[PDB]
Amino acid sequence: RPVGIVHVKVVRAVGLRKKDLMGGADPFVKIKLSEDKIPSKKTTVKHKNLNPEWNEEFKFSVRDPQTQVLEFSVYDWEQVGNPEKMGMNVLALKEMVPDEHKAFTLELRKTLDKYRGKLEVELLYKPFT
Ligand SMILES: [Ca+2]
Ligand SMILES: [Ca+2]
Ligand SMILES: [Cl-]
Ligand SMILES: [Zn+2]
Repeated sequence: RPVGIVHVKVVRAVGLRKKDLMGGADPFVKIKLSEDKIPSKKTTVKHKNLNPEWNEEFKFSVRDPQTQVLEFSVYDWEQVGNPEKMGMNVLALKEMVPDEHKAFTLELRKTLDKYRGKLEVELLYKPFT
């Protein structure tokens, strides 16, 4: 049974790597909560943009907050074929207090180097009682 909901705002990314022949990249972000079988969330694609701003908000059913971890994956949408990874990071749900607007800045890495940019996110945890 779920014990709370976390509110994730994907704010912006800064300093992404060029991944297209021209235009930079077409970034979007995939957000997955660990220990879960729900479809991951994806932001809008920000075509031809190496400093995209989304300010996009998602929410996730928390089952246990010291265990579960948020996975943020930044991909470059392709006109042909599948999007190509641009970097990822994780963020632990133990890193917050309920009812407080907490921001973070995650560095993008190949897996959990060459500066791959930053992803700014905000989290707000709210439990039931
Ligand atoms: Ca590309
Ligand atoms: Ca692309
Ligand atoms: Cl679009
Ligand atoms: Zn589009």
